[PDB]
Amino acid sequence: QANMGQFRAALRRIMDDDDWVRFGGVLRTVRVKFYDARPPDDVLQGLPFSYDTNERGGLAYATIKYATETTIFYLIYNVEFSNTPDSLVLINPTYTMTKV
Amino acid sequence: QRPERIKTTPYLEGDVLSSDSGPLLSVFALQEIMQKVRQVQADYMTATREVDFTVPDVQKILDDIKALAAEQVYKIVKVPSISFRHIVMQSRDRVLRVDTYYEEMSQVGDVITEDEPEKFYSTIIKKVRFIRGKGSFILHDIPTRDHRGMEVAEPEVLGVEFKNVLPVLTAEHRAMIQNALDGSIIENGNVATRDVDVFIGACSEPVYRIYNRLQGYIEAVQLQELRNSIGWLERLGHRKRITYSQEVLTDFRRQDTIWVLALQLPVNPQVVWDVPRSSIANLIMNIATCLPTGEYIAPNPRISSITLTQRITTTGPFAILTGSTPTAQQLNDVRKIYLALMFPGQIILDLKIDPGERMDPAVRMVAGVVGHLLFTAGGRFTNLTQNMARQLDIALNDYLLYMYNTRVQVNYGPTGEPLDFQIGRNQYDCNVFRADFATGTGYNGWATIDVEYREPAPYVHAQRYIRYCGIDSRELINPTTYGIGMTYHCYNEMLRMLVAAGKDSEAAYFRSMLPFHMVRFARINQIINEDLHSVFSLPDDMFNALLPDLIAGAHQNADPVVLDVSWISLWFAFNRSFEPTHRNEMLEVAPLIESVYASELSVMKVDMRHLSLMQRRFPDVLIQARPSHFWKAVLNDSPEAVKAVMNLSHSHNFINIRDMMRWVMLPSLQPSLKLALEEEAWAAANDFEDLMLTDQVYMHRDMLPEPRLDDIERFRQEGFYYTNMLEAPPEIDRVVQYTYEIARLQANMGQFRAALRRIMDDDDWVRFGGVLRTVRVKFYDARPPDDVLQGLPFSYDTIKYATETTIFYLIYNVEFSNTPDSLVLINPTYTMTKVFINKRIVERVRVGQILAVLNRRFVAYKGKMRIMDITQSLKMGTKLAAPTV
Repeated sequence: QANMGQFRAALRRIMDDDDWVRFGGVLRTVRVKFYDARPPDDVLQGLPFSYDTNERGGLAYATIKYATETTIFYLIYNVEFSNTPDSLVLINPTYTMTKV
Repeated sequence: QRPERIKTTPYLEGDVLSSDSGPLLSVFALQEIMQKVRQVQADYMTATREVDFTVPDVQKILDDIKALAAEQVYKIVKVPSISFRHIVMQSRDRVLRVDTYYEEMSQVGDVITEDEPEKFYSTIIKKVRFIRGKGSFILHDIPTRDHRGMEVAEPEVLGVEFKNVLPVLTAEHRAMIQNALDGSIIENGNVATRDVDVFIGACSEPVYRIYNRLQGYIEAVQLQELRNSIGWLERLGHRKRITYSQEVLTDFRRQDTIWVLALQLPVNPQVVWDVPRSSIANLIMNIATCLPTGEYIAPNPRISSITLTQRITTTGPFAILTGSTPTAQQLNDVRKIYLALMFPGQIILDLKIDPGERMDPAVRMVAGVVGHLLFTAGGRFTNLTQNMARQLDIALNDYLLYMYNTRVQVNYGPTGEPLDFQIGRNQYDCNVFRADFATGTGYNGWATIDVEYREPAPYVHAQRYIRYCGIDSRELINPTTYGIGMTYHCYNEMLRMLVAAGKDSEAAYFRSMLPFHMVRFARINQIINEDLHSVFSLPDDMFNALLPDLIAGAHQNADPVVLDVSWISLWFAFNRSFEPTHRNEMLEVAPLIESVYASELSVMKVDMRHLSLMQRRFPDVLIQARPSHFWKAVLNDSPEAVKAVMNLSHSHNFINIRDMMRWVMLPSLQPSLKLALEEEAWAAANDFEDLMLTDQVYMHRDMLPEPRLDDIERFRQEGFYYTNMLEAPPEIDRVVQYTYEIARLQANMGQFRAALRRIMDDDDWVRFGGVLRTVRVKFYDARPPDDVLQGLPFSYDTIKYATETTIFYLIYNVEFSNTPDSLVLINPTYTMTKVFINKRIVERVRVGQILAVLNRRFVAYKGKMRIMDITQSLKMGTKLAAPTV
């Protein structure tokens, strides 16, 4: 699919149909973390693959790598008495792209 | 990283003795090959031609071959070269247009003579190369301008020069020429997002031919051929088990790049193996470019002796031999032994005899015992001559019949041949150990299959798989038997015969040492079947035919190189194993080198084949010719790296006429861009008229004209001129035909001048045909000297038949002061020689048709495009994304 330039388009189309993607069948180590606030964007919006392109002598090369580590995060919501009833509602949602 | 080098027990672990590599071993082999013949010629009286046997630097030659791949045969220019010029007379509406290609062509090579065929061949080759070099070009970023909403090419890109004729014209002709210039619009020029510009220009036909062929080749070869080449490289790497990175190559091509490709990977191996007397060079090249880097490992010291208490130790039978170290000569002989082992039929061992050593007699016997189970003399290939086999059999007989213990009974046979007896209580027969090359009865390959066929190979010439003493390479990874069960027939028979002879300790030692021996041959088999597979390997036909020719003594064209060794070297090589550590440095670069070599050889071969017919076409010009003359002529204009590769063994002093004539006839070619361009240029050069040498030379007595000058401006306007150029030859009747032999015979009798004068007074024509002559072109505005006005096609020095001839164009000029009878003379002047050429060179053309040569179509890439050479990326380690069939 990367040869024909249809990798990212295929992934976007699959996401748009609300489907699930599995990358290979290699065993992966698991980490467990706990958070009390907004977690870093490396955990939520991170991706389990790497995709790069390069040019040499007029020829295009592509490199595709699969991640070997995954993480489990438990998020705890903390609120105070000064919060408006609809304070946590955002006009645009925040996305996470990892399930184990 | 690879599972066959994982060691789990200390049995296979030993100290490192030394190391060797491919670049060292190739030079060592060449030096030992040359020193032998030098010594033989020095020792005895020889009568031969003087030739010096030296050794070159192989690494430098390989680097030069690799650097040859970066050269380009084409040029990228903004405008094409000028191909038409004009000469302006006193006339106001007529000019003399001249095609510059013929004028530059007439002064390329040396004047053709009747006694130097090599210079003739060199001149022909130089002319063909000049045509090819001028023809091949690609246009890029031409200048254009705007006019009435159209794109108009500049006069600069047009191949016509007309600046010097503008002032002499009038208003009407200037307006017509301007209108013609403005009409050469760029086709499809009003649209954007283009890639080429198409216009109309002027060019000569021979250059146009190569231009069209180059454009067609550029359009034709594209991503498909690159995909095929990378797929073949992928298959070769799959055979060689080279590791691949996670980076891949896609087929994406940028909108502003144009690829070129001058080489292809599926090299026809035949072109490599048709070179006369090239076995040694091919073997040396294969060793240089394919051999890995490894080290020698001695067996574990505990196999011979073990300790039960500090003062109690087991003793081995060969404690004297194992407690010894080699010298330099013995190490060299061990390297020779391994080199002969790793190439089955191309290197053969022999025996070295010299009275300068004093060795223990037991060493010879132990060597004779070892050699039977170390070497191979089977029914399909051999590693040694018959003499060495006989000596080894004699040594084995001497070892068997010498007893340091209580004697056992022995029964002798009728004949007096060695090993012809029965020994021991159980009467073991020793006749099976005498050498017999028909079946290989006494050595390895006794009852085993050592050459098989498994799968089609990437190289079609070599398909065999070698299995020394029946060991497959997979036994190191997935064995099919226990440690005890590892054995084969010849070795077991050797053990049983040793036991029957009353020698038990030696049998125990060998039984302990067997697995190391088996692992060593497993590694040798893996090396020979994995890394040495290349073009320079011997084809199957020669490999099969090697042994019967040696048995029958018949002549063969692939004579093996024979080296000699010593007695202790057999034991020393038996007590070592070769274990590779690193792959060859140039393993992933070699196929490009082989492709370049094949392409250069094919270009040379096609040049020879085209030049071979010159004597048949023109017999009188090449009386004293041989194939060697054009052989040297072709070799003198070739890259030096290819010649260095072809002459590793100083072969060029030994090829005779028949060998090179045989090589030229062989129909094997390696297509490439350079070959296509050279073939197209040769096709354009078949007509000798385009090369500016001919044999249509005539002699006829003619008068320089004396026109009537009754109207000066009329005479100026008509544009009068004179030349010895013939627009049409006379009829076959009323001409006489002369020949080189007839002219020579008549000149040697003192009758040539009278015969020519008698012909001339009869107002006839004479042809001096059969001999090609160099032709030059000159222009004169005054009366030319008598050197060219009354020249002759022959010179007195006996006569010389091939003398150059000059076509001259004389332009008349008159003034207003000339009387109407101012050019007439009482005694007329004469001119003799004339030349006829069917081409069109110098023409009297009206000013309204100056731009009538614009009839060629030109396509030029735009300024936003780039042209790249991708031939350097064709490496073995590259893996493509979507595999091909």
